[PDB]
Amino acid sequence: PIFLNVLEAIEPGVVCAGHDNNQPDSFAALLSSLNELGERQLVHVVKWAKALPGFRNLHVDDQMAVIQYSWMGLMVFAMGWRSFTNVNSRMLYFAPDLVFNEYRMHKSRMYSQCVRMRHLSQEFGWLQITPQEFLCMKALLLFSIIPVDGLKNQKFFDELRMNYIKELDRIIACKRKNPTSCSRRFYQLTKLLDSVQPIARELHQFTFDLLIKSHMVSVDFPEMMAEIISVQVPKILSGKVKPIYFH
Ligand SMILES: C[C@](O)(COc1ccc(Cl)c(F)c1)C(=O)Nc1ccc(C#N)c(C(F)(F)F)c1
Repeated sequence: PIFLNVLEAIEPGVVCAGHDNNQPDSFAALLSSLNELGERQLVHVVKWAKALPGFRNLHVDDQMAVIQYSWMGLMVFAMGWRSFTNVNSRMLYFAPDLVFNEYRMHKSRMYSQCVRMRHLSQEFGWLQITPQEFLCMKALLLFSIIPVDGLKNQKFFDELRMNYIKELDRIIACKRKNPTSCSRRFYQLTKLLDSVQPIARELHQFTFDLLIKSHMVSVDFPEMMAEIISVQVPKILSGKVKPIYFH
């Protein structure tokens, strides 16, 4: 199980937001903590991504672009999983020190998105997603959004994405001699992975609007995040960069 050994081995550990939970909730503080948390997780997403099998094959510019585009979705997916395993989807486990109840979902002004992620969290349970299916599905997510104009080395990207799909097939076939059983599972999983995109889109849109009026709501946007939101996110919202759906 070389491939899964690698995925387990590089899976980021716990990342805290540094939020002050002794302070009454507020939009400004919850959002600054979400911004800071997002940035902290990005540090790990980059280290994770670069240690992924075959990733280094991608052109240097493609590696960075793909990480930045996939950044939101990857966080959404892992957060839903953490929410499921830690609190049985009762709340959204953004981080040990940043857990959202409905009140916080409402106060963050990201209520519709949070509810959608809570449903995703429940999906992990309802579909009985295994830790290994999760790990492989997450790696696949990193290769699920590309520019219409194409990457520097599109062929390398396609090969890599195809190999990751092949690994998902193997994890699914492992202990399923019934083809019909494998097919239904692949259907369920690709359906779950597609559901992540629309959620990341609503968060992208929300964050973009927020950045534009950040000075009007007292939100502190970190350096790297502001740059990525103003350079990369606009490409997604305008349709120049699109997610790869299965269905
Ligand atoms: C608003 C924000 O602070 C920043 O989100 C962005 C992150 C990346 C990009 Cl490309 C963006 F446009 C916004 C945020 O959503 N942070 C955030 C931090 C951690 C997690 C986790 N886990 C999440 C997520 F994915 F659950 F929604 C979100």
